[PDB]
Amino acid sequence: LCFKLYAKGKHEKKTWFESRDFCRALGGDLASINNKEEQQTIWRLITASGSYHKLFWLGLTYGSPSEGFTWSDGSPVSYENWAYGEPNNYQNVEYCGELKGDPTMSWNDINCEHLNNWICQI
Ligand SMILES: C[C@@H]1O[C@@H](O[C@H]2[C@H](O[C@H]3[C@H](O)[C@@H](O)[C@H](O)O[C@@H]3CO)O[C@H](CO)[C@H](O)[C@@H]2O)[C@@H](O)[C@H](O)[C@@H]1O
Ligand SMILES: [Ca+2]
Repeated sequence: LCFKLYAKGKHEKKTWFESRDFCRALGGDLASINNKEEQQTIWRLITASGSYHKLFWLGLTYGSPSEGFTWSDGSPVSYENWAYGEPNNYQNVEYCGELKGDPTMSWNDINCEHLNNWICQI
């Protein structure tokens, strides 16, 4: 699968659901990061575009209380790269996952209605 970053204009950020719909409209989905190689591919996409210091929706979304986080594309949640302290379900309203697009490439749970950049896979 090919990844593509979407860091558009200031008023062009999207909720998690809007981002998922955008990627699905192109025949793909929000990006799942299944291992370190895929993480590196995305990090180099960030360096290549110069789209530094941005946050991006990934395909992380909460399932049932039993299962916790899942990937929107159905991939297993094998690899995890949560930032320290995450996921923390801050104020009980955080059911989607974002990537901090810095060298650590760490993940944070955040409210799904937050407006973010996003990363698709096709
Ligand atoms: C939502 C939060 O995101 C990260 O923490 C950031 C922090 O979130 C604030 C948020 O701006 C505010 O609306 C809420 O009421 O309190 C949160 C906790 O301080 O904001 C600071 C900037 O002030 C940084 O951007 C933090 O990264 C994440 O670390 C948390 O787990 C949580 O998902
Ligand atoms: Ca959080």
